[PDB]
Amino acid sequence: AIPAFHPGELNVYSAPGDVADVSRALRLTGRRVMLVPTMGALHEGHLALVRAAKRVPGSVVVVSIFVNPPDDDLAQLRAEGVEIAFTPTTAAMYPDGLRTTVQPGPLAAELEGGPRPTHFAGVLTVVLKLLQIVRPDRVFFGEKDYQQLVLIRQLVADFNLDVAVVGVPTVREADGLAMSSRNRYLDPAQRAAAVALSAALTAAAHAATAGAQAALDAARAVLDAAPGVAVDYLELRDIGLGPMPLNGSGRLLVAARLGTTRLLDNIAIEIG
Amino acid sequence: PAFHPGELNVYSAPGDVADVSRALRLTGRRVMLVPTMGALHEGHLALVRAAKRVPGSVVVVSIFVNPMQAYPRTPDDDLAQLRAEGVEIAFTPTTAAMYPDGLRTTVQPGPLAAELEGGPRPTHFAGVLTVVLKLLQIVRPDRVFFGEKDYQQLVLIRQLVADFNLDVAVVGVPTVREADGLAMSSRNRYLDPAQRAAAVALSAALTAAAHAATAGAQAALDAARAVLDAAPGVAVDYLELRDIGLGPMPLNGSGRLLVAARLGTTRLLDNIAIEIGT
Ligand SMILES: COc1ccc2c(c1)cc(C(=O)NS(=O)(=O)c1ccc(C(C)(C)C)cc1)n2CC(=O)O
Ligand SMILES: COc1ccc2c(c1)cc(C(=O)NS(=O)(=O)c1ccc(C(C)(C)C)cc1)n2CC(=O)O
Repeated sequence: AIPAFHPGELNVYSAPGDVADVSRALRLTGRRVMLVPTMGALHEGHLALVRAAKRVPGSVVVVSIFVNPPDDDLAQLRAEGVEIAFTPTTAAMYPDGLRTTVQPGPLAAELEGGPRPTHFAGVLTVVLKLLQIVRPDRVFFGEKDYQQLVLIRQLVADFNLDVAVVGVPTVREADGLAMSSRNRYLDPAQRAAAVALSAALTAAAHAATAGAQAALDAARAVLDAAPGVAVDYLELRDIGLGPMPLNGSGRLLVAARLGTTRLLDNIAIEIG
Repeated sequence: PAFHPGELNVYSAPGDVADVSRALRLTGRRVMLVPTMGALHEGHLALVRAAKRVPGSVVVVSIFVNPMQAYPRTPDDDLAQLRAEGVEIAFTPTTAAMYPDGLRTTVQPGPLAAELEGGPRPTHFAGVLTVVLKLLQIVRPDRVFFGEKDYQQLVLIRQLVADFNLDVAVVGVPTVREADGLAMSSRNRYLDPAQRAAAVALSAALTAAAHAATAGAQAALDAARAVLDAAPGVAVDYLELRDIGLGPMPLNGSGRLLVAARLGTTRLLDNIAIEIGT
């Protein structure tokens, strides 16, 4: 007895079982199930994850809202033509507490996994679960938190998961600042200083025709031009986060403390 | 990829078996997984036979020696019995295909994996759960079949499925045992005449405790230990009485008795359902 699903309206489900049944029922009848996993507090970035998912012909869009340890968000999705919001409780995602989890590979130890050693294990575990519950054809992440997205690609390859992982370019303020829920915490000076991350990164990207060293130095110069910006790391890696090849396509990642607030950004880089 | 119905189809590439699996499924067939490490015996034939009796089922036996958790490797004998029981899919991946990037993303079992068999082998179950998961993801069966010999393993798998929300049913199958009670095992070939004989004491001891249990837990345990002690060259690694789910939950009326012993080199496991009272 398949749960009630009204096509073209916004259907909300809090029971995993329900969303799993609705979702399985929709695949069987043509629809391609797109998942956009969020933690609520939805901003334009999210919206651009949703929009991409709808571009896929015949798709139905699942947006989970789960706080991984408000009707305004439901309003945005309804106003976006989202047909499913999956809104489970913590006891429902975790009816037996933390038991079996995912152990990410060694890349979880670096970069962000320095300041936060266990964070990614948590991310990968909830992502596997959501992928299992919803079983989408495709799953949509912003490129902002880039390390996270790569580990997710590693989760999918490593466990032979059947989903396609789509990374959507990061949505930014007018001045380049990568969108983030933390942005509303920076006072004006900090907010104005924050502009340096993306400006460092864009500078690097364009400086890159002169090669690897000039990209890093361009970005480091820009970072240096800003007060109150404590850079935890600034690193050029290959697209999958191993060492940067002598020439080819890579990624440049930055992370920084503006007061209490930790900011991240990253960009694509071609060397030559 | 080709699928000849009513015969045995042997696929090497995960992709090959995932496509055929999915294809058969949409056309209404129900997919049954029997995960083996090969060297098939009468217990494996039971797993298959249970799988077969699920209506409109197609049966996939996987044969993979997962180097993450020495072993007898006998595919001709293995595949011969398979078409005899009328199995339609054998999945036989290479290590290359299963682990192209090596050990990377893995499964971390809960605390039950550090107990019992996990104490001296603390990365053993992570290996088991990892490859089981890979195998459920490759083949996407409706049900999956395990014998009950390796009981902790079964419970842990029930956990993998619950905690990761895998939509598959775990079917446990009663241990198939030799005429004298000895639990079927690939490790049995490794017992000489003296040891084969002594080995009967494991199943002997458990069935004695099943029956002494009317007198309580302490009597079931004492019974079972007495039989183990009266046995020549049987060194008991552990004998424990637990909840059926084996977990941080006390014993009440029903439970599970588990034993691990060594016959020289060869380590044996057995376990039994137990009712206290009853
Ligand atoms: C494509 O444009 C963007 C730009 C930034 C984005 C996003 C999209 C999406 C996010 C985001 O979802 N951040 S988050 O803290 O809500 C979040 C939500 C869900 C996860 C998991 C557990 C599903 C991986 C991680 C982070 N964020 C960062 C943020 O909103 O804090
Ligand atoms: C219902 O009858 C029985 C009785 C005993 C059984 C079995 C069935 C199955 C096994 C068994 O261990 N088979 S296995 O060694 O090939 C095997 C296969 C696959 C796993 C994984 C994939 C779950 C890790 C473990 C063991 N065994 C025990 C054994 O062969 O040692």
